[PDB]
Amino acid sequence: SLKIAKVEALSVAMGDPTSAFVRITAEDGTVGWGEASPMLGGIASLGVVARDIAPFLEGQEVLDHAVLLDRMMHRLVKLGPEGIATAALAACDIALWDLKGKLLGQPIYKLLGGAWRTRLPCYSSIGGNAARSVDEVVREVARRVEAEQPAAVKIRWDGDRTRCDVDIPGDIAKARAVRELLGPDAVIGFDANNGYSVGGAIRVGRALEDLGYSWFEEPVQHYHVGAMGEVAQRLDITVSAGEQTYTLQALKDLILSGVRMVQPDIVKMGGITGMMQCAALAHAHGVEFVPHQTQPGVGHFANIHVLSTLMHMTKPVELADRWDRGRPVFRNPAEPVDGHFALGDAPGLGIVVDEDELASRATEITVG
Amino acid sequence: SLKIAKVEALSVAMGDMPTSAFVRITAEDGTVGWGEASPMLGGIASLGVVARDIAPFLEGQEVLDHAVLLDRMMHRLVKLGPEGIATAALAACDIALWDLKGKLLGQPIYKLLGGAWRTRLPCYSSIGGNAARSVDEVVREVARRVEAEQPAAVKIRWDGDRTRCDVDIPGDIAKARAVRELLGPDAVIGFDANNGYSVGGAIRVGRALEDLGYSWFEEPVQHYHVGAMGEVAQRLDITVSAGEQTYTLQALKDLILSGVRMVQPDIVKMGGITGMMQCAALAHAHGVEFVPHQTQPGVGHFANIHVLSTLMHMTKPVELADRWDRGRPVFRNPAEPVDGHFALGDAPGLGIVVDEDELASRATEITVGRDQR
Amino acid sequence: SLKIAKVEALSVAMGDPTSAFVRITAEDGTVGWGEASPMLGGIASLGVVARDIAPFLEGQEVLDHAVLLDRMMHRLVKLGPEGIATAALAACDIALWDLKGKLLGQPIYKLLGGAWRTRLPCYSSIGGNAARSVDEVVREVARRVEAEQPAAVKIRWDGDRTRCDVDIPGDIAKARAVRELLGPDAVIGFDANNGYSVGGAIRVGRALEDLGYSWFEEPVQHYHVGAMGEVAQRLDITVSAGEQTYTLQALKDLILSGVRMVQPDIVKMGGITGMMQCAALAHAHGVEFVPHQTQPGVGHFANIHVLSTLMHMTKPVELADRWDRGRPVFRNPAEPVDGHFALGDAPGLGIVVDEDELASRATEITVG
Amino acid sequence: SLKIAKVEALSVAMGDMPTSAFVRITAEDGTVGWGEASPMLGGIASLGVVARDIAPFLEGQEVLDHAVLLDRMMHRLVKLGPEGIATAALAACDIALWDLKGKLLGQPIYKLLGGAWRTRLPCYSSIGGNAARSVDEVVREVARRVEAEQPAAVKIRWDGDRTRCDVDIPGDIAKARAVRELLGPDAVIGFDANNGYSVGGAIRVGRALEDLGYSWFEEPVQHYHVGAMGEVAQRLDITVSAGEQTYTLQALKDLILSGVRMVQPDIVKMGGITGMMQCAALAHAHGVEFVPHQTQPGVGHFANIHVLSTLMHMTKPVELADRWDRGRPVFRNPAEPVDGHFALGDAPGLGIVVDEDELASRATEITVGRDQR
Ligand SMILES: [Cl-]
Ligand SMILES: [Cl-]
Ligand SMILES: [Cl-]
Ligand SMILES: [Cl-]
Ligand SMILES: [Cl-]
Ligand SMILES: [Cl-]
Ligand SMILES: [Cl-]
Ligand SMILES: [Cl-]
Ligand SMILES: [Cl-]
Ligand SMILES: [Cl-]
Ligand SMILES: [Mg+2]
Ligand SMILES: [Mg+2]
Repeated sequence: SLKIAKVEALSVAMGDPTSAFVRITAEDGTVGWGEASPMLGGIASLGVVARDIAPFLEGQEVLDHAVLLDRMMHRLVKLGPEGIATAALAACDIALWDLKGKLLGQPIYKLLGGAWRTRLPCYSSIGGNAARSVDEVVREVARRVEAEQPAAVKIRWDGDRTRCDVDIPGDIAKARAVRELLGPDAVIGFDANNGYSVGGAIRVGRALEDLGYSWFEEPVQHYHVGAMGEVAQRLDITVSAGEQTYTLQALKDLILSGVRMVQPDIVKMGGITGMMQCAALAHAHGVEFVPHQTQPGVGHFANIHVLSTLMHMTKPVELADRWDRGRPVFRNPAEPVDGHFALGDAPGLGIVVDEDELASRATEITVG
Repeated sequence: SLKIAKVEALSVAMGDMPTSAFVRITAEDGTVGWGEASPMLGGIASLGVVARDIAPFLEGQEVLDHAVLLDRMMHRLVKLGPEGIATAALAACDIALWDLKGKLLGQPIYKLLGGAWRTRLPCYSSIGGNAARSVDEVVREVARRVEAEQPAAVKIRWDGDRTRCDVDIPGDIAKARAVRELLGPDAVIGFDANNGYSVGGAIRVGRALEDLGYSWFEEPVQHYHVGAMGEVAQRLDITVSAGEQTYTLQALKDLILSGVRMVQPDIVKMGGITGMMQCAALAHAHGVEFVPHQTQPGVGHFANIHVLSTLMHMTKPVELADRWDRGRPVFRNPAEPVDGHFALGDAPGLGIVVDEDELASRATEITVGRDQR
Repeated sequence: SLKIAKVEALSVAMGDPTSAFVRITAEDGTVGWGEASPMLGGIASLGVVARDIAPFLEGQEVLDHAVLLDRMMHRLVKLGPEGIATAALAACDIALWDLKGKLLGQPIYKLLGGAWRTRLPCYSSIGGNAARSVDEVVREVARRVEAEQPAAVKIRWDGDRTRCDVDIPGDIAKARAVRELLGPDAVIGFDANNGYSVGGAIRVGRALEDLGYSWFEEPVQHYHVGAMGEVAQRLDITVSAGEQTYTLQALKDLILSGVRMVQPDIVKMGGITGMMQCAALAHAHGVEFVPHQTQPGVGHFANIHVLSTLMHMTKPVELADRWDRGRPVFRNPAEPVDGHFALGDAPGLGIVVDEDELASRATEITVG
Repeated sequence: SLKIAKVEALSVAMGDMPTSAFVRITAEDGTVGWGEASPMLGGIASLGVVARDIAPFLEGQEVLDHAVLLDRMMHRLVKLGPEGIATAALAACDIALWDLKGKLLGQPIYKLLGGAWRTRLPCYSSIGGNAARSVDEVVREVARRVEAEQPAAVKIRWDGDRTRCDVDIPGDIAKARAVRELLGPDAVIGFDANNGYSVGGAIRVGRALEDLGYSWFEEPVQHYHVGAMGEVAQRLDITVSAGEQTYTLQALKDLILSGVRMVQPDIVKMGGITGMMQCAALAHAHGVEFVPHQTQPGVGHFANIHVLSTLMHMTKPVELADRWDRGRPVFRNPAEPVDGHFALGDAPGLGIVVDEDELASRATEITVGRDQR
């Protein structure tokens, strides 16, 4: 059966920022695309693909993705494997799923057992609010809501994680102004990006409850798993975490700590195969499954195939800043219509890459 | 794409326990998938749920949509328990849809599940009915099965009356001792109490099994006492296992949280292939062993080995239970170990081969409002 | 002493919906009536009675109900036994108690040690509110309150359990409108029928607390026992569950999880014998005992005999939708007067079946 | 005061495992500090993170500001995990800055850390690769290392394939037994499973090791199962240890809370000198033993012994792992026990002596965008 011929790690300049892609070519010339979270460009993950994963995958069977990549996980375990190595593995998983869908003539979600929905609501995820004035926060939220007509809005802080409890009153004032803009009905989330102490998180949480916010993402430093779950159990507003959780077992620990809404990211860990396992874990424990996803191309497509299979979808699909950067490398990147993403039925992921644009923007990451 | 044309629920006389419960799903192109429900009291109630509740919903739907279709059905059927009867009905349909899917896509199920770590799977001889036997009878039957099967491990099961408790602890220990003496000091041996002990009785037997070097201790207390099951697991050194009478992913989670570190749900009792893969993921998330219960020689065995071929950290062998000969004549290639292993082939779907005419002669269709045959 | 001659499993068309009854005839021609929860008609439970239970009971002594049926439970354990098998057993238990009361010339509650009350307050249990507009919810509650003069009102959602957190603001608006209708004093319960995530349940719970609601039934999926009890401990409003709990041990687990008001159903599990054990368990743990019961005939009578024996009755007896369907099969089905049920002293259950109506509406479920 | 001029990331061919990962930091006055990253798959990814991410930030900054500089970098690098690759990169830079600091201030690192309890540190012979050996081969290699090193303790490590589980428990116990027989009843012996067992398998091996009087039992289950690791630690009597695959102070806290009472983080995998001192404090706060993992004969060894010289309640010896001979010729004074001890000298900084020309001939610089050599 179908063998892997070539595995390429590609650093790609996006928009008119760099992303990190894996292109896997089968012996029949078919191609699958994967993506690794582009943290500091994703260069370290791309190096791990090129040096450590690619030589093993070449000549192996496309359909054996789970055995191949779980063997690789164990080979790479002493690289963490959190972060760099899990993202490298996730990218390879997504690419092998893309190839698999093409080989079998099916969209990935059909191979995953079917979709509950092929029109998926979005939420506008608006970052960089720590640095903005109140008027600037309101201006940007208004702009994106007008353009995207989302089912929900999330305002994210993206502050400096060496600092803590920097401007709680200002943060609350911004949350209040956003509530006044969007009206009493609006579904609004607040993402602290790890900005608070336990006590600071409680204080902000109570203010967000007074403002009717729906969820409160990453209130404390992600490394404090006990504190994350404690804050989750102490508050009424739904506390969420998981975007910086990179293994199934650490996700289990996060749930056991008290967190009831988890948000692992398909290009940071797991890929399609791992994210389905994470969904199963969440269903076993009665926790909401609301993936983190900020990339407009390959990662977005992997995310929506997985989310189309989720029975109890409780929050919309993330649409983060500067999603326009999906063009021109991709012909059909994330682009909401009537506040939804329309998942199609092309084989594999169904993402379409512009060959000439990619070539002009791509740097291959090779062994030394 | 490929639509479901017909769903049949079949009660089938097997071999020379005497009847099994199968689901045959026929697609619009005439291809057929086979599933199996645990044949508890014949599996007749499960077959009735298939015929009345599930079949009318699946007919006309897409084969590939199995997860959405069957999770929708689970929610329609939730007030039937759904533990036991309904989960086995759902499991049978899942297995049949996977068989159809493999045939549609031209791949064995393990390839579709992401690859096999192994296609030769070690077996263990699972030998039941020891409560009723004398010591010499236990030894004789174990020796017989071991000679025939060359297994990687042996499990002796009690299958006593569950209205009784702590019936004959000294005799049970004597049987365990005699089996150790037969098999030698190296042999991997498990003991399945089939829910026969109190917590105190279970501790007492557990310590005796530890002295005899037994490897695992299955279902020591009544399955309904989940707290007690996990307590006994944490109090003993020998690995306590349970899960064969656990029917949902959430109840499996509860069993793990109680303290159980080896879980044994059954692919024809709950979940089917799709659900068993989820259970495997849950076990991996929690660091517990995954050692499915499986006692049927045909469809259920094949589903079980496709799933187990995908398990990275396989720690115990595949179950081979009593009277596996009954796989024939309904099936042409039922479970039959070679050099102590099951050889998993590469035929599309399950790869199980049914003798159509034998099946026809032995099958009673369970229909809306009756039995036919 | 008195032997069982015949056990019949009967599917019966009700009103001018199908129910599931067990008729047991003793050797002297006396008859006892039982009922199994009519889930999808209760046909599977009726089949279990006919195939698995009836042949064992025939020729056995009526008075040996507990030994006979606990032996049957163990014979049937691998059928779950949750749901189908426990309902089949419950129906047989109720029928044997009816026969026992007739044989001994006593109403069942006297055999159970006496009644604290023979006039039992009701609550109007009004379902199908997920699908209604606010005005339709208010209209139906008003209609039933006018007719039934209940001691309390419960509004139930009965939504699609494949969906989650569908319309929290609308749900709260309906709860608010019902509070405004019934006034500040009114005792009102809200039954989510498993419609929320943990976080959604907390959000609705706080709104119900603001509206002075008395209890909050089945907020999360019943399978998430840990989450059910967590929600119960996190909120102030009394969270209740148990209607989808089918064994004494699983009821123990539900209590240990944190639930302080339990609602097992006499025709879903246990029958009279099992429900008395459940009441004992609740008393041991200091939890309220408020049975789920939605059937107007046999199940209602079994329920009120048991509830007449409950010392610390804290909530009224459930009176669910379309209770008029008790006629014409029964001559004296559930029918409140001055907001109460009047329990009489006829031997056994005291339910009166119209022979000709039953015969015209009954289909016997037989072995194949 | 003294500014950092240059940060170099070097992949170095060692001895005759074959390559190591070093960081050389040069101050504006020409003084040099040496650090090391755990050379997992050569440490190349860590070296790339040093070259691309850390080096440009450190160049021009004050040597003495190491903690603020590297904690700022940890936060810049947090989305790289930072477990494993990034923490080892940070550890290497910390060690190099401490070496520079000691040279600047004219003091050995242990003096700067508040004094040494001891400058002669007992060693233990850490002997790997026993999964693959026969019993006689295990005995032969242990006898060889013991004759050469005269250690205060011996640890036998398995280093098996982590995709496999409970592979050969009887054989493992036989090897442990043979080693006890070789070394005598008094000998302090540890057993390192390298993550080879299930919870049940770990309990079974643990009891056998207790019967053989073993002193500690390292990494019995997969490291990712933190709950299971601590559970096994609390269930057994033999001291269960872990931490070598734990990379943050908070994850070390979680490992302790799970039940582990002997922790073994590695100075070149995480923290460096600064972080290892914090880990020691955490262990002291919780009453757990602190017994670092360390397998490198040069820079990492020297960092390790400076820190361990400061540990009041030292309970186990310093690790001396396989092929320590590979310290030469790159280093002039790599780890080499004398009368079963390591002699810590008083040279400023680490006190490690590098052969410049050997280093040059064996070093490939890892730079932004490539390998050079
Ligand atoms: Cl597939
Ligand atoms: Cl914490
Ligand atoms: Cl996180
Ligand atoms: Cl229990
Ligand atoms: Cl079980
Ligand atoms: Cl739960
Ligand atoms: Cl319930
Ligand atoms: Cl100092
Ligand atoms: Cl764990
Ligand atoms: Cl570790
Ligand atoms: Mg952790
Ligand atoms: Mg349970």
